Amino acid sequence: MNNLYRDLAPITESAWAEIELEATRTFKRHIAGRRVVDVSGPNGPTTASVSTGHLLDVSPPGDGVIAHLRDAKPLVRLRVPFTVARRDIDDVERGSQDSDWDPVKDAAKKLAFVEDRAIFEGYAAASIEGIRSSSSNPALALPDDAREIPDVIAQALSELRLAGVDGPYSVLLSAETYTKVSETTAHGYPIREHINRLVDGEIIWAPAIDGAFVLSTRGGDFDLQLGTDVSIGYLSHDAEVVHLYMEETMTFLCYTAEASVALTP
Amino acid sequence: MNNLYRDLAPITESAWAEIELEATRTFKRHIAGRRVVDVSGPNGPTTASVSTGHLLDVSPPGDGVIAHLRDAKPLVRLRVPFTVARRDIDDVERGSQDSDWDPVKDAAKKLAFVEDRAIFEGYAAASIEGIRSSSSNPALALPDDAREIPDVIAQALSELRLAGVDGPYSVLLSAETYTKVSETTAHGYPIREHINRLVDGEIIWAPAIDGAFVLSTRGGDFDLQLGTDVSIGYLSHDAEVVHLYMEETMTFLCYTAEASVALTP
Amino acid sequence: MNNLYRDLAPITESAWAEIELEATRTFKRHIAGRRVVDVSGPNGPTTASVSTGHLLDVSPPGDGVIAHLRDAKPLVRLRVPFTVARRDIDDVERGSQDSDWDPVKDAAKKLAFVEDRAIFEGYAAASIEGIRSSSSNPALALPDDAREIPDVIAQALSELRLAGVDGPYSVLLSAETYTKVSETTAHGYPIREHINRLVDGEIIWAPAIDGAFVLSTRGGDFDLQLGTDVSIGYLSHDAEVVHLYMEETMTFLCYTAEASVALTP
Repeated sequence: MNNLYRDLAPITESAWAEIELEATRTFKRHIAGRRVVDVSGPNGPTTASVSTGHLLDVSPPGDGVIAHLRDAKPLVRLRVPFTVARRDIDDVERGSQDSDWDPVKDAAKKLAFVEDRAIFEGYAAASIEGIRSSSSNPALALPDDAREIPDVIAQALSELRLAGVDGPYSVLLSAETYTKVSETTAHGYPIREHINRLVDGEIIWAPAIDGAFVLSTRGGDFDLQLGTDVSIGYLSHDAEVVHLYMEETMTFLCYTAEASVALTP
Repeated sequence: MNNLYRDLAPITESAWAEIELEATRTFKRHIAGRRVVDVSGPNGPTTASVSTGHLLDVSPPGDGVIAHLRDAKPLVRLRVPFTVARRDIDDVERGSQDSDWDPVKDAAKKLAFVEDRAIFEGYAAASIEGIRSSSSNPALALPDDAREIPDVIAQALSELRLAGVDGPYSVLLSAETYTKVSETTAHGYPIREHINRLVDGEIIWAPAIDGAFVLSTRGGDFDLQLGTDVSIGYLSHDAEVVHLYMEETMTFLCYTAEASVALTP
Repeated sequence: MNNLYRDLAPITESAWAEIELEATRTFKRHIAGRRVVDVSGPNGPTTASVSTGHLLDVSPPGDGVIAHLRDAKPLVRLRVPFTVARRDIDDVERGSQDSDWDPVKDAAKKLAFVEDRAIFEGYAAASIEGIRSSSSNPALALPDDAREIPDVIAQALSELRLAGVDGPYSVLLSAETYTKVSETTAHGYPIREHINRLVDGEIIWAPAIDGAFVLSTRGGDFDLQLGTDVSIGYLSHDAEVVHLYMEETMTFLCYTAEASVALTP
């Protein structure tokens, strides 16, 4: 067995397939960075860092020797534990289709929100400078009224033009911002369609971020480095409950500082 | 061309072959750790760290998330610059066999001394805990008189026996210690032969270390991790001088704390 | 699964291979009886006794009936439990090479010491008369000074000669005795080499015994009877710790009383 001690869990083959179905569906729904950034695939469990290629000065070990330390970005393992009732597990082989997997969906949404808030807003303890702090383009303010929002998106696309970046321009919208531009209409159309008629890329529902992000998907600018992808592992169980977790080992690197514009809420 | 800009050097093909011959011969003469430790081969120029497999605690990015940072040992690049007269370079194609390569030999000896002092005595700025500080066995004192030296080697082999480590036992001797046991005789034999009749391994001339080291060569205890091996690169040149360097990118990891005994001078 | 409930342990395939590697290496280092005695191989888990071939008198079940009870030596199961941290188990699949297996090494050393103290010093509760009490040759005293030790080994070999036993003579040395004859020298050689030049067999490091043993390895004199060999089994686990054990089911029989000389410390 591997570090996910899944053979030790009192979960059947069918109940495992239903848990991982709810996990993959909820994670894919709530993730937004993986649709725009480059994803360096799962390198394995023995991957601990990403080489940045840079040299760091260190004090020399002796005289006449020049010493440089190789810079690397360490990967962070993000674990979201969740609790699953054993009665819902046992009901699956009896043919139930309404087994309670809301804690699986809450943990998949939490792991998706943590990964996207690390890519876009930064995780400083894991040395992840997000897209917002790496952005050399000036930050726009999202207006309060939704009609003025496609204006400020057009100002965000003028800054990508002034920076010299081509590629399909995609827009990442926060949840409270996406609701604002979907529930408000103009000329028989929601405001979100007005932003669709400004960019050649996709309008992304990004429920973890704050504000908005306009960025380029030409490639080579933003790198999500996965050591291991999203896995479900087992912790412990009593008679009523199996304790599980959602894991992910990742780091995020921004290479191009001018390929994005961040917008404040 | 690569980062060793050797095509830009005013050094001929024959003079390059004579420089690298003096570099490899002097480095192999003065290195001692590579004869006892395990050498993980040159992984390439893009290798910046070695995964230790451990997890480090970090502050969580949010609530209900457990975050762990992957531990890694960064590699250190050690560069020893050296100066070669251009007249010695030009003499090689004229058929000279006494071209002055003493600065090549001084730089190869300096890079060998830095690597061995990192493996055995530690390089703290590059987070290299050496064999001496990693050793859980108690440190012996080397006596002043050379006749009492094979006694204290036998006490160092009693501690490897008490630790439960098998394998051929090799002895690493410092330069001022190796001279002491070679220039002194007993019963028609040098003291170094008395230490040969105590261990099943090799007596190693280790001119960079202090004191002595008795350790096991069973394997899996000491790991020298090379990113790139010993290379000669070019820096600059005037009319009289080519400026070169000896490079090495390495780190050293000690896995087994009880597989060695350090002896103080 | 078998009585070693190893599928129930939260130990990965790689961490199991590292535990059993440390167990076999430490056990082979610290065992000494198996190198000199005859080892009747693992007969299986259903083996409970060894037939001695003798008859015991019992009271008859009736008149005109002679009853004899078949003598047998019962096998003893020796279990050494040990505790392994789960963080060291999880680090193995992340590629760690310094996982803490000192409790595996302490339990392997304890099981090796118990088996050798049963073979040589006897385990009376399991009806194992050891080699020392089975020896019909008179017991020598090991001297305090190490120079007089190869003299008393030569007196121990005169008693094997007086008993009529041939075969390679091997010497088993206690740990505090082996240290005494290795750390002391004579004529440019340790005292242990002086004992090598007295016997045609091997000098055995026997860290479990007291004193010394000189015996014959002609075969057919000393029988270690294994029901099952050294196995690692699983007991229980919490979140931090897996509880394991080292097991062995054995008995030891001495057939020839005159094929050994015991020496007191």
